[PDB]
Amino acid sequence: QVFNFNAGPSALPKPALERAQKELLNFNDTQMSVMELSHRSQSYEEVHEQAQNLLRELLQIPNDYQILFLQGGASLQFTMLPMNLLTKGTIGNYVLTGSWSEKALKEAKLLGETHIAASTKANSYQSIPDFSEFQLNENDAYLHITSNNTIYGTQYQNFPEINHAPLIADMSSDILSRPLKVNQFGMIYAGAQKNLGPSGVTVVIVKKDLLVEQVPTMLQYATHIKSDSLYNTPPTFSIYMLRNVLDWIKDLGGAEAIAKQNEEKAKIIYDTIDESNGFYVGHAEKGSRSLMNVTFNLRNEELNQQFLAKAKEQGFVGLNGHRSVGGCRASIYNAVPIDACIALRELMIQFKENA
Amino acid sequence: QVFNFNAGPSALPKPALERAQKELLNFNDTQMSVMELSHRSQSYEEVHEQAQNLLRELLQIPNDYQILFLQGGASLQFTMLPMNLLTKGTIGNYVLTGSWSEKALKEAKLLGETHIAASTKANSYQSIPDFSEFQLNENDAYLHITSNNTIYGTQYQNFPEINHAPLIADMSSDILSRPLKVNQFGMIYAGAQKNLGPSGVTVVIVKKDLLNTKVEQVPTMLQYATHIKSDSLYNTPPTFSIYMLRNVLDWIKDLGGAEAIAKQNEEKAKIIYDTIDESNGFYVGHAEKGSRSLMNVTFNLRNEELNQQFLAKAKEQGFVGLNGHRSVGGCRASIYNAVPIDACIALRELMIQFKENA
Ligand SMILES: *Cc1c(COP(=O)(O)O)cnc(C)c1O
Ligand SMILES: *Cc1c(COP(=O)(O)O)cnc(C)c1O
Ligand SMILES: [Cl-]
Ligand SMILES: [Cl-]
Ligand SMILES: [Cl-]
Ligand SMILES: [Cl-]
Ligand SMILES: [Mg+2]
Ligand SMILES: [Mg+2]
Ligand SMILES: [Mg+2]
Ligand SMILES: [Mg+2]
Ligand SMILES: [Mg+2]
Repeated sequence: QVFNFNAGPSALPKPALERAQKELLNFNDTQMSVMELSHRSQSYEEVHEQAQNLLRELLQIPNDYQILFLQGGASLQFTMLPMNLLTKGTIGNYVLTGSWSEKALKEAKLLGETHIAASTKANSYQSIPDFSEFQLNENDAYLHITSNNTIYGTQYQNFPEINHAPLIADMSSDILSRPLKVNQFGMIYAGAQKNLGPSGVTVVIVKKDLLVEQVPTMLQYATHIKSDSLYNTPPTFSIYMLRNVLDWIKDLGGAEAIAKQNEEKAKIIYDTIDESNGFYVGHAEKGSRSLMNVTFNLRNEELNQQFLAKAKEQGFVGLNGHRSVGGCRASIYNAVPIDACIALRELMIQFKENA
Repeated sequence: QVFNFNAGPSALPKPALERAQKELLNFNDTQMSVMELSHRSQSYEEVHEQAQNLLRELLQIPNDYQILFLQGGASLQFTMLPMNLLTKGTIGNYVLTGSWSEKALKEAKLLGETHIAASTKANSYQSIPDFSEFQLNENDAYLHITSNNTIYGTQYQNFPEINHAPLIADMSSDILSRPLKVNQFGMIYAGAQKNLGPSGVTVVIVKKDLLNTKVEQVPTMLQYATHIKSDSLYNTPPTFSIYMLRNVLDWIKDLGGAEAIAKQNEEKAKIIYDTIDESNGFYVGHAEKGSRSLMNVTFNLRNEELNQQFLAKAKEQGFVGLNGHRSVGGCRASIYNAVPIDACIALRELMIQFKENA
């Protein structure tokens, strides 16, 4: 028995992997792997387009947005965004809700004026700040948020109505885990390796008209928009796998259906914490609790380590919290099945009963 | 019948793919795919390290060089190289031997002073210029070359001895197709998808002391130092692509390494160039003979109607990828390491029959 709670890269749907295995040597009767196709072939172009189409359908992405498939991870987006939009006399305004927010802010500071609209850093990122607290500037280039704060286990329940500058979100750890109103954003980005696919491709959803002389060709959004993410060779297998994952989400009923599964998964772990009479304590304020990364600790470090060691012995993978914060983190992205969360509960109850 | 002459991504050695298929769901007894593992797991770390160690052994990479695995393609390297080394007061000096050379130069121009050391552009890139032609500057930041000019079908036979600045090479389409004296270079880069397997990873072989220092003003992800210090694990790497690279490198080693693959590549290139040369001008190769690539064989028939008819027949007969690059037309047989010799035999037979029946 293995239970895959890895935080990134992460569990993928079994049907998507089984499909990939079956046709790894002979894709679509071509007698070649999808990995052996030219990216300028109709065979590959169909897959590329179908990944975009499924994202568009599943997230209900309006026609005035384009869907980009880029290399470099979300971390490259931390610099590519200000490189394109943080122009002279404008401000890259950030809401800090965890360490990933901080890493994005850091890259903008190298390129122009920045600002902190709001922050829960002083309280160790236990919550999402009230939107009424945001400090906005007329010359903001954008307002950047982190929808799901992967290390801290907090998540935006809803998104602010921002009209003075585009809203930009790092959705790496919760994209397509629930329906979204894409019209609230100027740009959304996410490495694929938590909810959408394997590592090596980054999805960027951008309002077309939003997006640069002096910027290197590969680092302009415009390059990729105009070329439909085929300016240079894309990560063809990663985009194929993304397509397979998106087919799986569609087959189960789409974003509302996966949201219901993810809410049940999270409920199992949070009820276990809440009913534990303080033996397990979550990091996040209840009102900010993530459905994607559940962070918690036991009453002392010795017990934390004992629990994590027992989990590892019993086949659980990935539960150690991020190094920077310690404790435990159960990552329960889309393809983590409910039975793994049940198994984690049962382990948690047995461990407490035998403590 | 399928014959895969795709130019990028391209044929993989079947055992690398069969290995990946077999263990796609349960890698190293973990009951997870390599695609589902942490990059900090022992199972992945072993793959990441073995890929480096296989490249090191196969190319005889000295210990003062590091192997980086980066995202972004060779195209991102066209900007990352000048961003890190083209400093104020210095020149990015380029040898133009094809379109990919031009694309690299274009990115440097956005960032600093550039120069053209030598060029065969005026003659449509039929050859590699003689090294005696190279115009060097005392303030060169580097001299950049393209070892195999993938669109034009020409290739360096050997490499210049440069002492005034580091020699940098885009080796995307011929890396590890033959032995290489890595110590001639300050940096070598290659998208993996021509001769080393997967798209989505770029191999960068760097002389550590040339590039391990922070570069003021350059974004974290775009500094070589970031990736050198973190062993290409600064952010999440393209784990499946690096895994597949490992599998391809295991295959190259198994077949006898760089020396053995060179022998194989020379043989299968000769099959196609002999067909051209014995065709009494029915097929005309683009490259001058002294510069002919072992990796991309470029040619035309006597007019565009015949080119179209040949390519249409090829496709009907199961050949994939023979259309020349859009920018130049004609035909291009890409014959990277993993293209089997019997595909080259089949192409010869197609070419002879088409000639005879024309
Ligand atoms: C996973 C993660 C990242 C880092 O992504 P890379 O692809 O490794 O650069 C960035 N932001 C958030 C919120 C993450 O969860
Ligand atoms: C394939 C190729 C490139 C482009 O590589 P990408 O990974 O698509 O950016 C650059 N240089 C040469 C010589 C090539 O053959
Ligand atoms: Cl975080
Ligand atoms: Cl994280
Ligand atoms: Cl070229
Ligand atoms: Cl090419
Ligand atoms: Mg918290
Ligand atoms: Mg379906
Ligand atoms: Mg209850
Ligand atoms: Mg071996
Ligand atoms: Mg055969």
